[PDB]
Amino acid sequence: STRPLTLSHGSLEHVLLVPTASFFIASQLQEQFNKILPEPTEGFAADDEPTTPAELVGKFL
Amino acid sequence: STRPLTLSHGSLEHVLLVPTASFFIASQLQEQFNKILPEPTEGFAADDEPTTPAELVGKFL
Repeated sequence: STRPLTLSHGSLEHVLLVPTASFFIASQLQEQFNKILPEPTEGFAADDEPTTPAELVGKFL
Repeated sequence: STRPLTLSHGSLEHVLLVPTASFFIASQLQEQFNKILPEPTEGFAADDEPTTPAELVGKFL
């Protein structure tokens, strides 16, 4: 019994498979994480932001 | 333990229920399929493209 969570920023995203036992924890991290990083701009050249989906998971971790 | 894949083109899409055991195969088909067909144009009258979600699954098959 899993549940999808989409860690996303601009035009790239990663689908995270979150167990439903602890989703109320992970979904509140999703909102708190998606506000500190600035506004997306084509090329994603801003060093605070990820350029690739691999970097976005890194920024979350 | 299933996983959503969205076969999509323009304004119509079908959600495909892919088992997670073989998703690395199916997700690479999704990228290779979504590049050979041309750019969407309202009415979807182009014969290379689908007009209906039924045709889009047909084009994939």
